Amino acid sequence: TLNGGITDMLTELANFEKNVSQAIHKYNAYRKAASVIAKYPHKIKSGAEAKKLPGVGTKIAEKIDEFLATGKLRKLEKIRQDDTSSSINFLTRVSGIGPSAARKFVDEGIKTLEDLRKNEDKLNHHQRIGLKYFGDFEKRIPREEMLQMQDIVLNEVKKVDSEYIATVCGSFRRGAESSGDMDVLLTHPSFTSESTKQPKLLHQVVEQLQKVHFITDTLSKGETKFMGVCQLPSKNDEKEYPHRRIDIRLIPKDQYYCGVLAFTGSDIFNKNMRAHALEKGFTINEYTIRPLGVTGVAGEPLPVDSEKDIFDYIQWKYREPKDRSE
DNA sequence: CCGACGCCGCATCAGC
DNA sequence: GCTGATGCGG
DNA sequence: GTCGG
Ligand SMILES: Nc1ccn([C@H]2C[C@H](O)[C@@H](COP(=O)(O)OP(=O)(O)OP(=O)(O)O)O2)c(=O)n1
Ligand SMILES: Nc1ccn([C@H]2C[C@H](O)[C@@H](COP(=O)(O)OP(=O)(O)OP(=O)(O)O)O2)c(=O)n1
Ligand SMILES: [Cl-]
Ligand SMILES: [Cl-]
Ligand SMILES: [Cl-]
Ligand SMILES: [Cl-]
Ligand SMILES: [Cl-]
Ligand SMILES: [Mn+2]
Ligand SMILES: [Mn+2]
Ligand SMILES: [Mn+2]
Ligand SMILES: [Mn+2]
Ligand SMILES: [Mn+2]
Ligand SMILES: [Mn+2]
Ligand code: NA
Ligand code: NA
Repeated sequence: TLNGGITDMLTELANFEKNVSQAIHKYNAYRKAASVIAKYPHKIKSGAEAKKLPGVGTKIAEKIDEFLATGKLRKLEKIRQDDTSSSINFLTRVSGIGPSAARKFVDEGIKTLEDLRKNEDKLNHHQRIGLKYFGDFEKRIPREEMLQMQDIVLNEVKKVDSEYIATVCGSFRRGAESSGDMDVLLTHPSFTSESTKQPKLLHQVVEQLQKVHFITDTLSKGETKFMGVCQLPSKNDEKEYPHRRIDIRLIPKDQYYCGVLAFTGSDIFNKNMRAHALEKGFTINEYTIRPLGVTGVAGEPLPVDSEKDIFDYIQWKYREPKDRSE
């Protein structure tokens, strides 16, 4: 964390552009800068040194010189003082409340935790649970807990059908010592790109995990994606573990490698890797890598038998999960 | 200068 | 009910 | 906000 100050500043500026400005390319540009800088192995001494890094331009170079000189950025100190931006920024911390709803709420005079609690009736279901577990979701998860959760999820899934396979991805799979939540990839022989030979596949699982009281709430749910909440069982007399976010994603067993690549991330690594795909004339999603015809129209799925195969196509050497934390 | 900027599932709305 | 646009978070 | 072209 050589340049933690700079990257925090950029992160806050990113958050501002997303939540208040609703300027999603500014959001992403700052996030990119922040990530590149974050990986850089020297304590930055100037804007010009930063500006040697792809993603950092003049505007960010200026901001970094202002920061390294004073320890602050006047532009941030301002936004912090703006009640509206401050309120929009806070409200967006609730899962389900984006920039739009946030601006909505602040417009009706809803702009604090207390205001939200007294107005549950004005929140959709997702927003309701985000609020319910607000504090809980702020907490991080130590790996040792992720290892316990992993154990419960996996064995409960074997109890449903021995042919289910479940791979924990996200930061956990990247070897992080703490995760902000749990991401589960789920595959079953009876579900491939060529057929859905069984319905309920995901439901069957969410139910088992509900039966055993692991999963406690649901934010959203369709045939292949479940978004909700879970909680480790706590021993006799011990205070309960916090409530955690969980995501479960069912994908075609034959498309696992693109899936496992996708859900491992990081989000920024995926944006970076996919953009270099377009530059190299391919397109990648959670299901396939496919070539881009002269027109820009995608072609048929290329054969993939490994995470490595995917890197090959777009001429990148293989990067371990642990080295994908961007 | 210019246009592009990763790509997708589910919830909710508008319009028919 | 459907279908598409939009929000929201992955 | 940045960068390839
Ligand atoms: N949720 C999962 C997880 C794994 N597999 C599969 C496809 C693979 O070919 C294989 C791999 O076994 P591993 O558990 O060791 O997972 P890896 O993908 O890392 O191994 P490999 O790259 O050798 O396939 O089992 C699957 O179908 N669904
Ligand atoms: N804009 C995004 C956000 C997320 N993801 C992906 C890659 C991620 O790694 C995964 C999980 O999303 P998370 O928000 O859970 O991110 P992480 O697991 O990487 O981090 P955290 O430790 O906070 O959970 O899905 C993505 O493709 N694009
Ligand atoms: Cl923008
Ligand atoms: Cl500051
Ligand atoms: Cl796993
Ligand atoms: Cl596809
Ligand atoms: Cl690794
Ligand atoms: Mn995660
Ligand atoms: Mn998170
Ligand atoms: Mn997640
Ligand atoms: Mn709780
Ligand atoms: Mn571009
Ligand atoms: Mn240029
Ligand atoms: Na640069
Ligand atoms: Na939010």
